[PDB]
Order: sequence, then structure tokens, then C-alpha cells
Amino acid sequence: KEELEKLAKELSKVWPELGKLVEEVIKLIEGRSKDPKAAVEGLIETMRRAADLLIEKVLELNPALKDPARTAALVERLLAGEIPSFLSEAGRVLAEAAVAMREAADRLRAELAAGNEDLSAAADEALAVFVEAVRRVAAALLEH
Amino acid sequence: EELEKLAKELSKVWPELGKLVEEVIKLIEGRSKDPKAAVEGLIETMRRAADLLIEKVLELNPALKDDPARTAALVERLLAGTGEIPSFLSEAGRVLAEAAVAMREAADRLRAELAAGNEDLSAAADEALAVFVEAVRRVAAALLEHHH
Repeated sequence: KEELEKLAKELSKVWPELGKLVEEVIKLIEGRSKDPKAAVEGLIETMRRAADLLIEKVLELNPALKDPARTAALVERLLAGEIPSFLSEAGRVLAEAAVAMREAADRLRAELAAGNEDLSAAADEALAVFVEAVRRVAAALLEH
Repeated sequence: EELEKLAKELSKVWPELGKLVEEVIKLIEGRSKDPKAAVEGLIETMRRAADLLIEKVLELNPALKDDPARTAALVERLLAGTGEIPSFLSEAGRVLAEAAVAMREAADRLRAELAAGNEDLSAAADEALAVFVEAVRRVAAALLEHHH
């Protein structure tokens, strides 16, 4: 919570599109007590859209990677499980962060669907992945 | 128009899925206003449809509700790129689970085209639309046979 508010201020000048997604998670946490099941579902949506936003930025930071049909199977290979040699350093960190958010959102979805008891602990594990991935993205963009 | 015929039939077989199909229709009629926003809406709606199909799978297979640890690993294998459909599910459960993977794989593919600057979003959206329509038909039919 306190770490996300700090990251949203940094992203407001570094990557305001991602900063608005951090503010979305802060809103979901702020209204968590009203409905924790809706907060978990909202967190799954935001982390998926955050992972999609990260992949989009990787292709933007590597414009020459955009034959479009060739890129299709390449984005799918970069969202699961090597990295192309021409991919910029910032593109590597942001692509890895997108994978971590996707796996965390999928695991959180599986815990919610199966009726896992400790849903709050399951959401805290996904929040910890979202915080750590946003930190690595903010650091790579600063050195870029 | 195919979705309109499906939305009518879904309002009896499964109203929740018909609601999501109606959201896809609205994203198509308003596609002229903002194609980029229409594609991003179709991606999230197809993913929501896949989350709805998986919930119905567990509802139709209540034996999995007894062990949340094994079922959580089962759903996580469905959401992943592996997409290993278990063979012990019910007939409707297997069909809906495969349709959930097909919707998610088509949603990721449409995202890949959008992030790649395909510029031909109508062709890309029509391809993901074809997977969505065929998956919805298999789900509506499977639930119709299950209710008899």
C-alpha cells in the first residue's frame, strides 16, 4: 500500500500509463474491506492489463521488432517460459515483469476459483509480485 | 448477427454468458468510433468469458470443491499455456474447459497483434471473433444436452 503510493508518484513522470494502473490497485486495496471478493477479481483484471501494457511497451522500445505476422508467435513465446538478441535491456526487464504479473494473476485466479480458504493471503502473494515487478520496471526506465 | 442469434438462445441456456456475448456485440457496433478501444474491450471481455466458463466447470463438477488445493493446481494448469484438460471431468465440463482455453489463447493472440502494430485490427478482431463464436456455440450446446 505505502510502497504502491510511492511507485505511483514516480511513474507519474516516468510512465503515467502504468502509474494509473498502480492507482487502480491502490483503489482496490482502499475498498478491500467493503468486498474482498470483488477486490481480488479487480486485482486479477488490473494485473492482466498491466502485463499487456508491459508487452506493448517492449515492442515500442524495440520498434524494428515491429514483419507483423512474425511478431505474433514471438510475443507469445516471450509471454511464456529465449529473448531475442536485439531486444533492448529495458525491453528484457519489462518483458520479464509482464510474465511475472501474468503468472501471479493466473495463480490468484486459480485460488479464487477453487474456493481456497486463505484468499487474503493468496491476494497478498499476488500484490507482492505486482509491487516487485513495478519496482523493476521503474528502475529500468530510469536508466534508459 | 450470429452473436445475436446466440444471445437470444443463451438467455435461456445460460443468461450470464449471453450477457457477455451482448457486450461483444456492443463492442462491434461501436467499432467505428474507436477500433483500438474496441479491441482492448474484446480482449478483456473474452478473458472474462473464460473466467466465467471455468467457474461453470467447477459448478458442474462439484467433486472438485472438496479439495481446493488440487483444484487450484487444476485451474492453474488450465489458465497456463499448457491448457491440459483433465479427462475425468463431466462432458459439459470438458467442453467448457476447452472453450475457456480457446478464448484465452485467442485473446492473447489478438493482444499480440495489437501490441505488434498490426494496423489491420478489423481482420485481427474478426479472427478472435471467429474463435469466440464457435466456443460459445459449443458451450451453449453442451449445457443444453446436460439439462436433459
